[PDB]
Amino acid sequence: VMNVHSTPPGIAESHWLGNFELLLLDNSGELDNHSQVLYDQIKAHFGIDSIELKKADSLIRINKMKNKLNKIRAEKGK
Amino acid sequence: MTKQYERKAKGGNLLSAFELYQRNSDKAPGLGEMLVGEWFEMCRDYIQDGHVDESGIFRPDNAFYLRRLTLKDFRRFSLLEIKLEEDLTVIIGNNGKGKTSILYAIAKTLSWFVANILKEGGSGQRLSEMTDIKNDAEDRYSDVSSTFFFGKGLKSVPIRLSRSALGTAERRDSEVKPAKDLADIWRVINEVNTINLPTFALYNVERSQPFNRNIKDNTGRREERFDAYSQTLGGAGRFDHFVEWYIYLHKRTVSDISSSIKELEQQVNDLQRTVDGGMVSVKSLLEQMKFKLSEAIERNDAAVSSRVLTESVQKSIVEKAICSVVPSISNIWVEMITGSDLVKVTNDGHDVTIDQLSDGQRVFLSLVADLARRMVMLNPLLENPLEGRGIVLIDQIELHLHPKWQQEVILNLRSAFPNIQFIITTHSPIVLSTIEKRCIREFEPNDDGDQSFLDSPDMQTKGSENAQILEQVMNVHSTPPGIAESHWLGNFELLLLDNSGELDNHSQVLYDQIKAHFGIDSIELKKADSLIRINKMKNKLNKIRAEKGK
Amino acid sequence: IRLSRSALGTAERRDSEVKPAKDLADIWRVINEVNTINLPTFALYNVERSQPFNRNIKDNTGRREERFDAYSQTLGGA
Ligand SMILES: Nc1ncnc2c1ncn2[C@@H]1O[C@H](COP(=O)(O)OP(=O)(O)O)[C@@H](O)[C@H]1O
Repeated sequence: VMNVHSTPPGIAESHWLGNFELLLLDNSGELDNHSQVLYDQIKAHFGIDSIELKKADSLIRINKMKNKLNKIRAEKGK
Repeated sequence: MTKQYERKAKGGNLLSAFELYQRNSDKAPGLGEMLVGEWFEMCRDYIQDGHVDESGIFRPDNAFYLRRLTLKDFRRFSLLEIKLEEDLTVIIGNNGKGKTSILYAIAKTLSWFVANILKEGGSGQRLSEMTDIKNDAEDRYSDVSSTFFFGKGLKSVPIRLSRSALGTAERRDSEVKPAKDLADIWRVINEVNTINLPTFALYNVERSQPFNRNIKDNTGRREERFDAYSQTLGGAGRFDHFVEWYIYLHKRTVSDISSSIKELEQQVNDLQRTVDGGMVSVKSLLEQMKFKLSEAIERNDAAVSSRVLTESVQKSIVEKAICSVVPSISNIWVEMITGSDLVKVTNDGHDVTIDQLSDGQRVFLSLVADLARRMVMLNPLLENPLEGRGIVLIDQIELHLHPKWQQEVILNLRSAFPNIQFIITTHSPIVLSTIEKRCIREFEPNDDGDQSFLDSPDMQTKGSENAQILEQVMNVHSTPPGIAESHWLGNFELLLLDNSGELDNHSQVLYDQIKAHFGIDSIELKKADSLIRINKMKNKLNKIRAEKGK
Repeated sequence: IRLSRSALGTAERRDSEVKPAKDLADIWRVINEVNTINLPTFALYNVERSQPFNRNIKDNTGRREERFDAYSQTLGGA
């Protein structure tokens, strides 16, 4: 109705969750050095009880899961 | 006497150094010029020292800001204490929980600084004896305390404004001497040699006056340097004074002194040669302009000796400050219409005038313009006068502002005025989303005034969702509890929980009315569908587990 | 009802068609005179409100009990 972003766009910390996703997808759903650095930054800024870390760890767990799936599939698909 | 004073002054203390300078001001001159000059030039350098950081912003070596505020029996507070952030502090809470009282007390504290900067031995405002004293208070008096910080030399500059009620049977006195000392240093150092002075401004909710297009003619008081202290801690900033000052700057830019002193000299050269033979009657009654030539020489040396900025530079600085903070204002200038001079602005490509502005753009414009004018007048020795010291109190920063403008009201203000300590109160989570958690002091919803600390939230508000800040910090539900249709999703969840998961008659009726009200593709219907699918999957898991074994 | 105004310094002026409102208010007022009737309430609350309030109004000239005082400054904004 009001045409306003729920999360402010001018704050660099607001794009961190999306910028995370990409890092985990730019790789193959898996944590690496820079993605771990970004996750540590999200931990330090938002905190443990924050929803942002909840979604970040949900993404981490899921992408670690759709890759064990992919594994059990490409192995049998050759 | 001076033996330990000299050692303490060399250690980085300007109270002892100022005492030495004052004691050596009235001593024998000539031989003692260097001795007193050392103290003067290291007290002045204490105020004027600073560098330009990697961002290109001048940072004073000794920042000035308020550190601690204590309110004893002041209004609804029994004993309240605040630790204020050096750069930005935001006070949030429900209606009638303080906030305005805190800013009011800080303003009454800063009034002593302003008054003693203006006049020798000046006196500031004092707490009211009718409404500032807490009701049902057995002490029957209130006091407010401040702990300003002005660098390593002055780590704490106490002030205590006190006030006793009617027939309190004893009178409490304000200890406001450390403010007098610091402001005496500021004033006398400025008198001997021009120095940058702090700006103390308060912006109450009483800044929404509808503007007057009739401008008092420039009598000569608005371009005086110590007019930025005129009604500065009085609620609304003087926007009429800004309009007069801006029009005066425009006139002095389009006229200048390079094309006025030469014409006066030419007139004198012609008249004197004409009256060379005699008949001085044409010079007796024309001696007024020959004396006004010297009068123009006066009031001009102060413009070059004090290192004050050029009128065009001040106008450009104020224009850049105004356009870069107000989202709608693109350009501001003075135009001559029917002879009279008026200020016109650019709102989204249109060229309306000031009194055609809305209540949201005009109030923000007046705030920013007043602050910029005060900084420009009070900081003539800086390349960017907006990077100067000061304490600015703003009540309800989001006043008359759309949520779109609230996402960028803090960044713009803190980028235009980097070195000013902003102490603001807010009622919106959109403003809080752009502010760090450490900068917020919150009143708990269940607070009767006995609490003695304002604390920061336990969630990082910066960069968070509106709903999260509204729920965890402001403690208001995402859906209005007074609306019946807002509890339909929760009822649907309960109905799906108590049943086996299949849509029975009641759940089907609830789903039908939810779809009818919110819509076919609303978020509520999508949530209902996701719950339906997840309960189907849960039942499938349970069935698989049951079929695996008993 | 139409309220019209021509710009300053324009030779041709535009009139306002306010007769029907006058007729309706004449009905209200004349009927009220003969037999008291309930009258409509028209109020405007602009931004001009929220000014400080001190009890400085003693000789305020006008009589607040008088029924038609409910229309005094009722559309001023405050
Ligand atoms: N002298 C007093 N004694 C007791 N309570 C007072 C006194 N003066 C004001 N209050 C209370 O303190 C509050 C002042 O409101 P205010 O400071 O403007 O809060 P907010 O800015 O959050 O709206 C009100 O709730 C008022 O009832």
